Amino acid sequence: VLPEDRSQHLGEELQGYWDQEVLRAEKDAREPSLTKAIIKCYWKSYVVLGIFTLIEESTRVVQPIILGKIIGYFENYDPSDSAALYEAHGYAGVLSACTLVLAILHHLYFYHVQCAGMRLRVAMCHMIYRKALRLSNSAMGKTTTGQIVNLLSNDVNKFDQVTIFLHFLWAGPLQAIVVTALLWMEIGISCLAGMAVLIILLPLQSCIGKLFSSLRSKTAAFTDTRIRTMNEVITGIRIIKMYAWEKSFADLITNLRRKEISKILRSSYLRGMNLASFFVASKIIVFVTFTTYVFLGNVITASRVFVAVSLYGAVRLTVTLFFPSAVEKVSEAFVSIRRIKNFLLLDEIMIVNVQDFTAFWDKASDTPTLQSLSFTVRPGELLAVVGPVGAGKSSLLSAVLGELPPNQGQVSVHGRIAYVSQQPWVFSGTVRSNILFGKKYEKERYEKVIKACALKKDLQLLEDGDLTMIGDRGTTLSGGQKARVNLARAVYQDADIYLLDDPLSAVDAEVSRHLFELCICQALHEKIRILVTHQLQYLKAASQILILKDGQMVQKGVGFKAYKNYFTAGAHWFIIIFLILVNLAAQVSYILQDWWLSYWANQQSALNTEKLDLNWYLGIYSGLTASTVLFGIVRSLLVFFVLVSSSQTLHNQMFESILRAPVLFFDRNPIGRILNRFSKDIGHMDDLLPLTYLDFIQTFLQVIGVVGVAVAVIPWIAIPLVPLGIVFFVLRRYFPVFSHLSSSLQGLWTIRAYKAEQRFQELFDSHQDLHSEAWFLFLTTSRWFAVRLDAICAVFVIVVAFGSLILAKTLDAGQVGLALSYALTLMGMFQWCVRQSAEVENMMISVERVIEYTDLEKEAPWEYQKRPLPSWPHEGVIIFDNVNFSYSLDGPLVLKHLTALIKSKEKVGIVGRTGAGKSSLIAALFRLSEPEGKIWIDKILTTEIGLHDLRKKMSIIPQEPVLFTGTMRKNLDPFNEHSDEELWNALEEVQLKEAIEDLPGKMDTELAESGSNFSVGQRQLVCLARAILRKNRILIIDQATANVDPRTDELIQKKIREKFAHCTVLTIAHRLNTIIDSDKIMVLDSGRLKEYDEPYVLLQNRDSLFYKMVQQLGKAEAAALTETAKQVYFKRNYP
Ligand SMILES: CCCCCCCCCCCCCCCCCCCC(=O)O[C@H](COC(=O)CCCCCCCCCCCCCC)COP(=O)(O)OCCN
Ligand SMILES: Nc1ncnc2c1ncn2[C@@H]1O[C@H](COP(=O)(O)OP(=O)(O)OP(=O)(O)O)[C@@H](O)[C@H]1O
Ligand SMILES: Nc1ncnc2c1ncn2[C@@H]1O[C@H](COP(=O)(O)OP(=O)(O)OP(=O)(O)O)[C@@H](O)[C@H]1O
Ligand SMILES: [Mg+2]
Ligand SMILES: [Mg+2]
Repeated sequence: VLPEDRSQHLGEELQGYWDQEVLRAEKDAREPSLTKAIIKCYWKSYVVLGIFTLIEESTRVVQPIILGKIIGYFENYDPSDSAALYEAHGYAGVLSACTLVLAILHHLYFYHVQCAGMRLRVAMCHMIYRKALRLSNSAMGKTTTGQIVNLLSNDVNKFDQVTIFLHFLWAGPLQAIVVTALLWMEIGISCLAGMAVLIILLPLQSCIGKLFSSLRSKTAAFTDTRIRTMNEVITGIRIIKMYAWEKSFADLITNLRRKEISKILRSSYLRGMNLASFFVASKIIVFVTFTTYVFLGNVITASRVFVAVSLYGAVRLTVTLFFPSAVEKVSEAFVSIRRIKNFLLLDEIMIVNVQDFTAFWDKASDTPTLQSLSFTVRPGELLAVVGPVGAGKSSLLSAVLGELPPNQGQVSVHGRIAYVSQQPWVFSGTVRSNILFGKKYEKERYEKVIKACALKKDLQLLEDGDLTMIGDRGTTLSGGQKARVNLARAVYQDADIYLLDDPLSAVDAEVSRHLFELCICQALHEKIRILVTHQLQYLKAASQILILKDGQMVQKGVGFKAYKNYFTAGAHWFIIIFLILVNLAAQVSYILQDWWLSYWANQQSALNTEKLDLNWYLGIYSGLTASTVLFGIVRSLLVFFVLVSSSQTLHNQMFESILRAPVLFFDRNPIGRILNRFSKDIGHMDDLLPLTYLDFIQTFLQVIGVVGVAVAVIPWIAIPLVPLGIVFFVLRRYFPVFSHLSSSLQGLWTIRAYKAEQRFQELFDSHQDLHSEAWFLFLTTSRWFAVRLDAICAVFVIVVAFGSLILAKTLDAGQVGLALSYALTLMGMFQWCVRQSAEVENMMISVERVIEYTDLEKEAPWEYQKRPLPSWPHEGVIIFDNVNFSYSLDGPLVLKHLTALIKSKEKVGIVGRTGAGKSSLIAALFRLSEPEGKIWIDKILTTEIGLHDLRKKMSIIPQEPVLFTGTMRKNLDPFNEHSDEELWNALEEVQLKEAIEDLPGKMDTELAESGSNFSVGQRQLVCLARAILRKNRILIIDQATANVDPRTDELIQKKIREKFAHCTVLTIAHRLNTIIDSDKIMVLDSGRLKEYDEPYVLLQNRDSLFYKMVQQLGKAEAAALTETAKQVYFKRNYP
């Protein structure tokens, strides 16, 4: 691609014009206008293209007048007049030349208009992503990932369209008055009856633009919420599967898709009426006129009638097709412009020192989120930030980071920030790539980071080392691995100010102090550090400590199978056969109406007072017209019905297939690869493909009509038609960005912290330039074929023109008028037919990409033919018998020979280093991959019942808390199976009631994207609230309180003891104080169960792993734990 067409030279041009308009609007006291910016940018390039229009359009309108001179040779033909035949060969010559001129002008126009659109689309995409990197937290509340995907996927694709047709808004009306002027000299006042139709149709067609834009806007809304819901399914699929919530999301998507389709059906009918107009309007017009002509007392004769029909034919495209499509495309596009505009207008964002600082995350809040803060920290000092869940600790880092601006007071910072976010940010690549983050590789400093971040061991267990591939969100890594990678990245950048948001809570006690001592103290020793932490064990190493409570400071110290499927998915084969019949019936009645004028002309020519019975000729002419109109309407609406019904059916199968795909599918496919189907491809199948099919079907049958008429009038045309057909056969025989966007929006504060924004912009522009080469290669190959197909068509028009004059002794004037009027329409229709063919064939790739996702590999059936009795589980015994587990068949085993019994009502702790396989045990139990060996739950094999039979009966609290966009009520109870008093009881028991009663909607409060209103500790408490509302014998807890402070933890621990007393409970926990009272503790290393015994019995073996683990916490910690273990063990031995 030339530099002038690159995504970063584009985009920067239009951003300049946008900024100028924004700057002028404030001087004008206006609101800015994006249309205006577009115009100012492009106009000089685009208005010139109208020259092509003007030349072509003028050349079309003279051809009928030349046709009148040759028809007027057959009419009153004298075979003596060799001089007249020589002149007639002259006029056929000029038609041959005009045909070639029109052919080159069509390609020159259509190429450039396409390019124009591509430019506009590419420039817009750049500006949208540039804006996304600048959005404030306020703006990120007013928009969502699904909207931005929608913007970049479907809204900007309107820009491809606009540029095509836009010159026809004046060429249409202009042609309509020119043809009328012309017609006046052929048929007199009678032509006025034709203008009487156009002065109706064209204003009606234009005035309908308000419908298109209102329908579009309405549609657009539902696409945003649908794509957003797909995004939170695809990123939430593990938690959705473990909860068995698939049916709730299916109902929600189905209703949004139903609302959305109701507007697509409306619009499609409008669209369909336009293409019916293209077919029938000309027939209406010539009927109206010639009825008037015969009522005023003229008689039908070949030269006047067929020049008039040909005149209409010369305008037909421009007026009847191109003009309405223009209004359509433009009124549709102004919505895209308004959508984009609104986006573009959204809000945009050595020492550390803070003074008098007060700030609000939302100005509607009654209370500040930080109040009267002052502190300062300087090189070599470590400041610990301590306090409850929701106290403001991450808010403090966001104040230093500049993401929460002061309402009063001030902040000043000098030096580069390194930000270690509370949720780890990990993106697709190798784990080496995630650590380097654009810095050069240098072995000595890199290996020092790998050991300092406690990461050397894990990388030696992996087969491909630090070059192992990682998924779009790190879903292939355990929690404490994605934490260590997130910290190792920060160390490698060698920044000046480190902002550490609870980096240690996802790792084991040994790895925790390894990171603190070797990374946070020793490696970063010379640097400013602010450490948000609950690990009170380390605070003695801090230079100063800040305690926050309640927001304030407390203290400081294409195959045919695809085509077959696409049509047959829409309707039963009877409707498809009927649809074929009305297509043929429309085109046959179309031809017979024009043959009837040819026949009427010949009868009038045969007469001598004698006159034709007008009741017969005008009667039959009326019938054939009404027949053509009737089938034209039915044919146009029925195609839209079948193909939208096909898109609706193929979507449902694709979505059902996705919900039954195994989690391995989502680990191996990028999120953007999936959203591309549901956003872009479904968009084309709904909006654009049905229209383009009907347009091709109409024009293709019209082309066949020309060849049929030409051969039927002049049989010897069949001789050259064989070579032309052979050449036609010879030619035919010879002839992701959304994952990057999603990653960028997740990492946005960290990307801004390191000032990586330019490098991220360059990646986006590089990706757009790749798609641009694919677009230019498609255009270049399509043009190469099109310019040769036109050479076949041009020869056909030439041999029918001259063949008429060679064979003239066999012809009659009405017959030549018929054959050549059709021939003159051929090439303009033939060109558009070939264009719409190429776009259909291109868009069928979208259909294949959708069909392949209808046929994904399936996770096992949700209900088998065998089902457990409703009493099951009735004891909650779980037996693991020689279990082995791997997340893929081609991959390593992560659990080996695992063999254990869990008794009824037993409480079991699960313990061991990061990456040991602890959460892998839950994935086996839930059959997220199918285990080897055997697992028995109350004497039923988990593998002999359906995936909802077991998953519904096991409560889970996952390692990652996921909340969904919606009400707080729906996040607790999506099925509406509980009363509000039960939800409030849950919210009291998880210490969260006051935090919800402060919200203005209370439980009807709408949560932001991914639950962003809440701190991470609060999102953990909501997952415990979900699990309290379910009622099951078996509960699984995975690190459910790791981000919850100790004084909140001891309360929810007490409630867990009280509420789940009758359950069998499995608890994975690094925070050993939460599990020291277990009945038995499993200790895992390297995927093996090494110890499984009573807590005190483990600790009295000084060579055990568990004795080492409690001892690593420190002497007072080990004393408290060993005492607690001894006490519970003695109490178990007293009875
Ligand atoms: C013998 C035939 C004689 C008549 C031929 C002309 C037909 C029009 C006659 C005027 C009376 C009929 C109604 C006119 C429109 C009324 C206002 C509603 C417009 C509307 O709903 O649709 C518009 C679509 O474009 C349009 O509707 C565009 C219509 C353009 C008409 C001709 C303009 C000539 C100049 C073109 C210059 C092009 C230069 C290109 C380089 C804009 O949609 P919206 O309102 O929803 O959008 C913003 C949403 N927020
Ligand atoms: N992006 C946000 N938008 C609006 N409110 C927020 C946002 N993030 C946090 N809050 C609110 O600000 C207050 C403090 O949240 P904050 O995240 O600072 O708590 P925290 O100290 O990080 O708790 P944790 O220990 O779980 O990290 C809470 O009331 C929380 O609901
Ligand atoms: N989706 C996955 N696909 C393939 N392998 C995975 C996947 N998730 C985790 N692993 C591998 O599984 C092993 C164990 O991961 P697991 O989550 O069971 O460790 P863990 O005990 O939960 O560590 P943590 O204390 O951080 O929770 C890891 O070493 C990792 O290599
Ligand atoms: Mg926090
Ligand atoms: Mg885990």
